[PDB]
Amino acid sequence: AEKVLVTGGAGYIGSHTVLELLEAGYLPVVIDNFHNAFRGGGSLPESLRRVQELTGRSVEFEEMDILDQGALQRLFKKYSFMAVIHFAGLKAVGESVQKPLDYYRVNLTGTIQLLEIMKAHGVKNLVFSSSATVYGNPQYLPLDEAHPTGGCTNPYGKSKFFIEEMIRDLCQADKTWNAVLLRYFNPTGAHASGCIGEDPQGIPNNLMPYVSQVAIGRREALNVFGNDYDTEDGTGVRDYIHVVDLAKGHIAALRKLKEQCGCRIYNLGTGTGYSVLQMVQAMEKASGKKIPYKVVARREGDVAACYANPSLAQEELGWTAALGLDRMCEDLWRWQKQNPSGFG
Ligand SMILES: NC(=O)c1ccc[n+]([C@@H]2O[C@H](COP(=O)([O-])OP(=O)(O)OC[C@H]3O[C@@H](n4cnc5c(N)ncnc54)[C@H](O)[C@@H]3O)[C@@H](O)[C@H]2O)c1
Ligand SMILES: Cc1cc(NC(=O)NCCC(=O)Nc2ccncc2)no1
Repeated sequence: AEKVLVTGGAGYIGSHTVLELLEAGYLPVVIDNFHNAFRGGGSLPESLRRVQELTGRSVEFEEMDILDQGALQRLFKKYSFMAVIHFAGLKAVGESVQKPLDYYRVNLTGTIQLLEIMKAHGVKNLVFSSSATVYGNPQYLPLDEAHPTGGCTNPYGKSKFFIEEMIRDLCQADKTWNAVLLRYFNPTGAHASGCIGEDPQGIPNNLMPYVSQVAIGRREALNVFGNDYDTEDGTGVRDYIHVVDLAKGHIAALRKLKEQCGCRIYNLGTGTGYSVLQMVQAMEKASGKKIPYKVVARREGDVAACYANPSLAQEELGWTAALGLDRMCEDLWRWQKQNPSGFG
């Protein structure tokens, strides 16, 4: 019985991916330090306790920090892993500008320690959950895997790019390593049960949490940062992927490892961007509520449009996103109605 290690598996994308692993016939072991996840009333995170109910299957779980070398060494002795899916990290773009050293420590030192322990136990199969912010500001659209990387505008994006480079160098040095790097933008929606979803976040990377709070009556109006961009309706165009489609993409990457693929890089996305006004309109339709907005000045450094081309993932992973904007909103709204303050 070889297992799949999911780091950061209590969090938003991780919990959905643990569910998809169980549905695809894998045996998951999760590690998390609860930096940004909710504890349940027993040993499991609440997200994972609910995953067990949804699937009828067990999730093994260890509370630990990826920065703890001794804890990681013990973990790889206790369990026999075939692969690792790596989500443990800090990910709030706005926070990374204020506290860059925390981002570099957790993301870079954590990942380096993970890679070293993997090597030491002969586990040379990795899915790395990257960010399409590694492309920097678009030079052409949609962004494909040939687009320049490294022009990054904030410490979070830099940390993701640096990790990618370290993995590419590892794979150059040892051709027996297989690693899939997945680049995407903004996860939204929730499992269709409504029982798991994104918990309330301190510093969101996208507008949908704010929109969801306006719709339930906890904020007055969405601030729209600029309506004079070179876009169809003047508001910013951004890339949103349903978290369930994203989680399935991570399973497709895991399967690709078995082909002895070496180092591969794929974008995940729907292939179409959505404006601020489109997102507002879709949530109004899903929720049946009015969502007031106020146009304010642009945020310094924002671009008109940014979205990814997912064509390579279709060709080489056999993967497409099936769930569109209306479904993202419907599934988000269901999670909010059933869990207005998240797991708490
Ligand atoms: N949410 C996004 O906007 C987005 C976009 C692109 C990529 N990502 C990537 O996805 C991953 C997770 O995203 P998410 O949105 O599910 O966030 P999340 O915060 O919900 O999940 C990350 C999990 O990692 C845990 N964690 C953090 N530091 C840890 C540490 N030192 N040791 C152990 N566990 C630790 C947190 O407690 C949390 O449960 C990260 O790799 C992130 O860079 C996120
Ligand atoms: C590309 C883009 C995004 C965007 N708007 C957005 O993300 N808004 C969410 C945050 C927000 O409204 N904050 C806020 C509101 C009121 N008082 C204080 C803070 N506009 O363009």
